[PDB]
Formats: sequence, structure tokens, C-alpha cells
Amino acid sequence: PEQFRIRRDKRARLLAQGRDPYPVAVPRTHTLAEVRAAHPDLPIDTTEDIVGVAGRVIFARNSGKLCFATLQDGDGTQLQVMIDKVGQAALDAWKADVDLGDIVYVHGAVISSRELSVLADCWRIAAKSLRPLPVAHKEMSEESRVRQRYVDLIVRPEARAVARLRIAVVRAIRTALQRRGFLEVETPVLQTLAGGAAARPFATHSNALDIDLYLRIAPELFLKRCIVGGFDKVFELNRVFRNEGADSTHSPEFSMLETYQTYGTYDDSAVVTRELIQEVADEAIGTRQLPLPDGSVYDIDGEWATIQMYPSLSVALGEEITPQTTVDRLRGIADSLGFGHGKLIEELWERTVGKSLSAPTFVKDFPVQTTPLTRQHRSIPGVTEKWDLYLRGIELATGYSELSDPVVQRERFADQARAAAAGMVLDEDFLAALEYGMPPCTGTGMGIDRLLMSLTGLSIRETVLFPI
Amino acid sequence: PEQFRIRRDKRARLLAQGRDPYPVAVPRTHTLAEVRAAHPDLPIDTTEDIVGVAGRVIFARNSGKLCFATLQDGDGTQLQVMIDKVGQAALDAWKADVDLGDIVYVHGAVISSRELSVLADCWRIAAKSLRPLPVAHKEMSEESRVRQRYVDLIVRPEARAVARLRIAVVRAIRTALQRRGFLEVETPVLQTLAGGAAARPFATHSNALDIDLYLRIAPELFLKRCIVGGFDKVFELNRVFRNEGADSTHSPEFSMLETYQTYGTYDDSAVVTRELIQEVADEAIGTRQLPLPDGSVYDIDGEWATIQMYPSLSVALGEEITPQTTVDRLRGIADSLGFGHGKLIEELWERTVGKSLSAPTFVKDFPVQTTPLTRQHRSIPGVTEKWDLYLRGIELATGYSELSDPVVQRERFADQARAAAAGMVLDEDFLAALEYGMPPCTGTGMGIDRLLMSLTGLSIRETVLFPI
Ligand SMILES: COc1nc(N)nc2c1C(=O)N([C@H]1CCCCC1(F)F)C2
Ligand SMILES: COc1nc(N)nc2c1C(=O)N([C@H]1CCCCC1(F)F)C2
Ligand SMILES: N[C@@H](CCCC[NH3+])C(=O)O
Ligand SMILES: N[C@@H](CCCC[NH3+])C(=O)O
Repeated sequence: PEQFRIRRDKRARLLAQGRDPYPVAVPRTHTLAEVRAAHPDLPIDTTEDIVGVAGRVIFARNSGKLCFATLQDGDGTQLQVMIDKVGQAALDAWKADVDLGDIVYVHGAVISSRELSVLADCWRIAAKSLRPLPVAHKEMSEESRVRQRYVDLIVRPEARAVARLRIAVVRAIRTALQRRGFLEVETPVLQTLAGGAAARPFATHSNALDIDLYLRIAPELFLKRCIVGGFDKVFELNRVFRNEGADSTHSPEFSMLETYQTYGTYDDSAVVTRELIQEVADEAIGTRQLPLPDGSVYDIDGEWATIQMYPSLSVALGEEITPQTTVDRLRGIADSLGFGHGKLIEELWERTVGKSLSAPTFVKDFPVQTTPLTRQHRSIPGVTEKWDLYLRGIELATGYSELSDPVVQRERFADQARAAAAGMVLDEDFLAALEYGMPPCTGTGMGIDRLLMSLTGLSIRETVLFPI
Repeated sequence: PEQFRIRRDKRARLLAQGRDPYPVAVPRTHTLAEVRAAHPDLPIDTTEDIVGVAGRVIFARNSGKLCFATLQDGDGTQLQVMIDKVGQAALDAWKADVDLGDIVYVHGAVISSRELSVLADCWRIAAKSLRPLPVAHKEMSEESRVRQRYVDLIVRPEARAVARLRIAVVRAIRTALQRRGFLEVETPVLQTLAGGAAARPFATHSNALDIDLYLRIAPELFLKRCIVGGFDKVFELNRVFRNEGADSTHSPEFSMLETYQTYGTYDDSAVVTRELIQEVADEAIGTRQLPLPDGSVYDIDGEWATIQMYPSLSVALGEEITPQTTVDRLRGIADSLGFGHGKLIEELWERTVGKSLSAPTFVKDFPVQTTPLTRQHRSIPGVTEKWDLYLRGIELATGYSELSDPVVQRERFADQARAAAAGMVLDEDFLAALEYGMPPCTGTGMGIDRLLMSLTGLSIRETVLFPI
């Protein structure tokens, strides 16, 4: 706590002496990992490979004529340094000047101790830390790890690995989609009215236009415009904003993938989603027998079951539930266990069938009420061609066979608007685009955080770099 | 105008007959481009390659026993269809049912007319357009093209090419950075206070937290946190939000690239920026002798000149200007042509040297006042290690040797805050991170819209898909 001051004082006296504790440049020749992969099996306690390395001093051990430190590169990789070879003054400076958490450059020969080490010709402070690292045991509380992610990444290896995983996962996704001929597009974040999902928006006032603008809840309506526009295959991986509460599967800002493919249906996009998720596991995790903090293994290999909502619900409840089942009947059943038809079906389905699922599973054929954007089913009356994908109990992803009928689409919105009216403007430009004609296409959505969670067992608070 | 109604009426009667004008599926076997690349040089007026194609009817020409139409796939590619082979009823339906702007599937043999055509076994409406296309000559006004981008992309080839260019450019960028070992990260859009640039923020109220949040003006402060965190090389390509006016180089929402590289300086990031831009041209445009709507050619090949701000200004003004030149002196000069020292230097420099530049040029060594985040110059007093890159007269990109000194950084912000005080909270967490120690690193910024503009001659209103 007081050591904040002595650190500040070492900076000040280093400046005064004409030593630079935040130099513009130091000539680092190699990352530590490069040095390692260069000398994998050096006869220990024995080379003229001179290098210039840098790193954070995370461990010091001083001893009269010779000091040893651990340099940890930013990615975790470790090289020990040993400060006769040059400078008594140098050794004194080392001792008086270098603290833990300081970034340090050293130039010299690579050797192995009686542990891979560089024995120094030169050395220099690259950066002076005016704050010690927490010992970290002292296990940084969950909400101090998130509020100081920079320290977390320094002190806790797993923080490093997770960060790098998300990054790998996201790249895996872009690779996979690009391989299949999808083009990534940028669609507006600031919108005059935010559609493509159910949620309350974030509103912000524009100075330029003296009007409110609304942060997107989803790119769907614009992505659809792109399909009208002649895009065959488009995706957009980026943030959406839902002005609502936070829980273990929900946060107001999060990164979601959306995907749109002309001349396929929800049956086609189901297959791609599977392949996509499996292909991600392979690239980023390396197995489809997923290890969990549980200590368990979750198998996502092979084919995944598809069930239908109404039938699977029927089996769970012991009676035939259809689009014709009244709200009065559903209410009764709901009660006997512990607004509208659609909402009741989904709710009962989750409370019965959904919760019981283990293996990866698509549920498909959804109530029309609760699916305003998705086409009516090709044969079955009363339902829409939508699936949800449940993986390891997490609601991962949806796909639709997309409603391209403007008149029907107009109605779906008129119903929506009239439901939440307090006395009714629709998204006229969207509908305008539909009436220019949108070819048959299937869209998907997927949450990145959900993806990682489902894959790893990590909480939403660990998957993102800087939450709050 | 009235044709809106007859189109709506054809939908309605098609529904009634049990013809589906928005079918879930049609079994398209090939894109038109696939058909083309399959039959590049077919002896005209002469094959048993049956296909299933789809496309928008953009040209109709009817003739008793035989109708011809142009199917244009979404990307522009064209195949003609010819509707004896099946159905008198079929030909009647064609004539009464199909209008221009309708999406249509046809299945049959590929042939060449007396023009590559498919002569139909089957055909079906995939989508019914309840709105005709504008003839487009009738040249869609600039602000009707942007407000209805979906129609633009249908009707105007160049709209198609530009859309696809931006997309190629953005991928080119990610390829280039990834090749060099940069990791792309996601940093928050919603912030408790927005830093990393000069601009007024967008503010939005949170329901979860009953507080205002501020849309990011720039990712820099968080990207820096990542470097502290041990990232060696990180970039973030994504939207930033500056609550300010729109002009020909400025819009409140736009996509920018930021880049951060440990153990290099502004001299190093200058080189990468060049290589990066040149590598983009190569991938996306195919030449570095850039064609312009001007009718001119702009050469971005080869090495680019670096000049210094103070000296180049001095030469332009005919007197020695230094960090020591007073605001009283600068004011005088400014006057004689037609707030603080820094602002005056930059202003004079632009009004004299900047405007005169043609070839690609870095200007470097900037006034300390106007560069709070960038390190002080290694030798030259009074200036910071920042460059700006001017390409074809457009302000494309900046790079810094990054200020990692927390105490200095604290001062820079205290000066800033006190300047715009009306009677002073700083970004304490940012500074906290700096005092954990950030290794020497060089950041860059670059505007995607600027990039495209500089490369192509296109206005900012054409480079983005959906502005306003
Ligand atoms: C943290 O992730 C989320 N946060 C909020 N607040 N809302 C959602 C998610 C999430 O993953 N969602 C999924 C649902 C299934 C389709 C894709 C999706 F991303 F939308 C909806
Ligand atoms: C349309 O682009 C922009 N709109 C606004 N409103 N502000 C800026 C740009 C843009 O490209 N900028 C550049 C300046 C040079 C460094 C990179 C940058 F992206 F910030 C600053
Ligand atoms: N917009 C959906 C995802 C895309 C569904 C298919 N059109 C959501 O917010 O969940
Ligand atoms: N944040 C800068 C770009 C990065 C400069 C280097 N740290 C801007 O808004 O222009």
C-alpha cells in the first residue's frame, strides 16, 4: 500500500540521473517463446547465441555477486535471467532500481542453469511499475479480476488462455463462413428504430440531427436488406445492445453472429450450424470430447437430435397439444404444475422438455405468435419454420426459414404493435425492401458468449475481456 | 405508382389458386455465374446439362409461343431464359403472373440463342415483387440511392462492385495483420467515460444500472490495457461513435482500425502502415496505379516521403518556427495570411504545407499540447513522436510511439480537464493500468471510409452500405 510511494520515488530519481524508465525503444531481438523454441533441449549447465529479450520481472532472487529473476513475456512464456559479465554499478542499479512487475530488457548469451536463462551483457528498464502485482493468492475475487482485467492477464495463466481462446473461436468462425463463401458485411449500429428481436433499446440523442437514435438490438432487418440487394451469402459478427437486465446468460452488450443464406431452409442452416460449431471446437479447442470444470466430458461429435416443440411437449404433458389448444387449457396445465398461446407453449416446453435435455438438440416448429419474422411452416398449420439449438443446456442459436412475404410480414408487425400500444408506427423501409422481393433464404443467430460458455463451462463474466 | 396495386392483386390471386409466390424452398442447383463458367464458349445456337437456376427478372420480351427474359443473379451475372417444351397453361401463367423485379426459378437445358440461355422444363415464382424497379435513368439521386441501398444494389452495377470492394478491403486488412501475428480483440462499446480521442460522446441511459453510459469514441485506452495485459500485437477493426457534425470526411458512426505493437516506435508503425495499405490495394484493387473518376491515375507504389511539421512549416512561412515560438507570434502570422500554441502550429501547417501535398506523405514530430496520449520525442524537445499519413490529400492514418509514463500521462489529462472545466475527474482506471507498467509500444489509427476514399475517389456516402 505504501510501496506505491517508493516506486514513484524510484521513477523520479531515475529521471534525475538521466536513466530513462520509459524509453521509446529497446532493441528486443526475440520473444521469449522464440528463444525457447530455439533451445528446446540444451545440456543443462552449459551457447554463443546472443539475444535481446524483454519481459516483466515476476520473480526476483538476489545473492551478493549474482541476482536471478524470472522474465515472463506477456503470453506467459518464461525465461530466467542472471544479472563479472558487466558492471558492479550495474548490479547495484539492478538491486536498487528493479522491483516486481517491472518490464526489463536484457541483452546477452543464452545458457542453462544448474532452467533456460540469459546471462546479461547489458540490461535496461523498459517500464517502471508504480504498483506491485497482487500475490494473487489472495485469489483475486471474481469482480476484481473483471474490473482489472489487465492485472488478471498478468497474474493468472487461465485468464491468458481464455482471452486467446475467444479470439481463436471468433477467427475459427470467420474462417468457416468464408470457406463456405459467406461475405462479412457492416450494417448500422445507430438506427432510427431498432428491430430484428424482442428487447428494449438503448437510446442516444444526436447533435447533428437533433433527434433520438437507437442502438441496434440485432442486424437482421439490415442483413435482410442485403439479401434483397443480391447478396447470396452474408454474415455479421459484432456487438448488439439490449437495454435490459444482466444474468448468467444475458448482458446488455454482447457479440452475436448472424448468417443469411439464399435458397436454403431452416433444415439447411441447421446442418451448417452444427458443422460450424464442430469446426470451431476442432480449430480452437482441438477436441469434440469437451473437458469441463465439472471434471466431466461433453461429447458434441456426431449427429444431433431434432425434436418438434408441440409433439415433444405433448409427450411430456401426456396429452395432444396443437396450435388449436386454447390459452384457457394451457393456463390450466401451467397452473397444475407450479399472456398468449405462443408464450405459454414455449414456456411449458422449456419448463418440461427443455430443462431435461442433455445431448445437443435442435427443437423446431415454433408457435406463429412468438416468431413474427420467420415463415409459416410449409405443410403444418399454425407453426413457423424456426429451430432453437440447445447445447449443454445453454440456448445457443436459432435458425429460420425467413419470411419474405411483405403482406404477411406487415400483419405480423401490426399484431405486435397493437399488443404494446398505450392508446402505431411500423418499420416502413424494411417492409418496402421486402416488397422489392427477397428470395427464399434461411437466417441464423448465435451468441459468442453462449458459444464459449456451452463449449467450456466458463461464466459470461470470463468470456469477455472487459465487462461491467 | 398505381402498379403497386396490380402487383398486390397478383399475389392475392396466386395465393387463392394454391400457387406459392413466396415458397420456402426452390431447388436451385447453380448460381448463374456457375452456369456461365461451365459454358464459356458454347457454339452459339446449339446441350443436355440440365440445371436449376434462380434470378430476378430484369428484362422481359414476350412473343406468342415463346417469351424471353433476363435473369440477373444478385451479383449481377446474367442468364437469359426462354419460356413446346412444357405447358400452354405455363406460358399463359408466365405472361399473366411474371412482372419485372420478380425472383423466378427455372429448371431445364442450357443452350445458346441465335446469348447463354436456359430453355425451361419447369418454372416457378420464388418471390413476387409488389414494387417495380426504378428505370434508374431516372438516375437515382444520391440521397435516394443511400436511403434505398437495396434497390441501388439491384439496379446499378457500381453499387454492387463498391459494396464488394469495401468487403474485400476489410478482409485484406485482417489477412495482412494476421499474417504479421496480430490478434484481433473485442473491447467495450459502452463505457462509463469515453476516451482515446477528442470528441463529444453519444450518451445513453442504462436501465440495469440507472446511470448514463457513453458510446466509445475510440478503443485506444482499452487496447492499451491489453498491452499491459501482455498482448504483444493486437488490433480492433470496428465502429466508433463521435457525436458531432457530418461532412465529406466525417460521419458520427464509422469503422476505424486501431493497431498496437510492443517494442517498436512510430518509425516502425509507419513502415507497416505503408505495407498494409499497399498490400490492400494489391489484394482488393489489383494495382497500385490507382484509377480515379477524375480519369487520372494515383501512384501509391514505392517509398513515401516523410517530412517534419515544424521544419516543413518553417520553410513554408520563411522563418524558423519551433516549440518556443509564442502564441502571439503564431497569431500574427495566422492573421497576416487570412487558442493555444499547438493548435496554431497544426492549423498553419495544414493551411500551408498540408493542402499542397499530392504524393503519399507522412508528417511527423507533433506539438506536445495537441498529442496528450503520445510519448515526448526521444531527442527533440517540445514535440511528440506522432505521424499523420496524407494520401491523395486525405487524412488517412496516425501512428504514435505510445506514452507509457503514468505520471506524465496524468499531467497531460490534468491540463486537458482544466482547459474545458466550467468552475475534474480523470480516467483513473486507465492510469491505474499504466502504473502496472506498459512496455514500449506504437499504436496506429486509420479510417476505413478514408481508406476507400483515398484509394478510389468515392464519397463517404458510397463507401458504407447503409448511412444516414
Ligand atoms: C450474453 O448473450 C446474450 N445476451 C442477451 N442479452 N441476449 C442474448 C444473448 C444471447 O446469446 N442470445 C442468443 C439467443 C439465441 C439466438 C442467438 C442470440 F445471440 F440471440 C440472446
Ligand atoms: C468518416 O471517418 C471519420 N469520421 C469521423 N467523424 N472522424 C474521423 C474519421 C476518420 O477517418 N478519422 C481518422 C483520422 C486519422 C486517424 C484515424 C481516424 F480514423 F481516426 C477521424
Ligand atoms: N435476430 C435473431 C437472430 C437471427 C434469427 C434468424 N433470422 C435474434 O435476435 O435472436
Ligand atoms: N485513437 C486515435 C487512433 C490511435 C492512435 C495511436 N494510439 C484516434 O482516435 O485517432
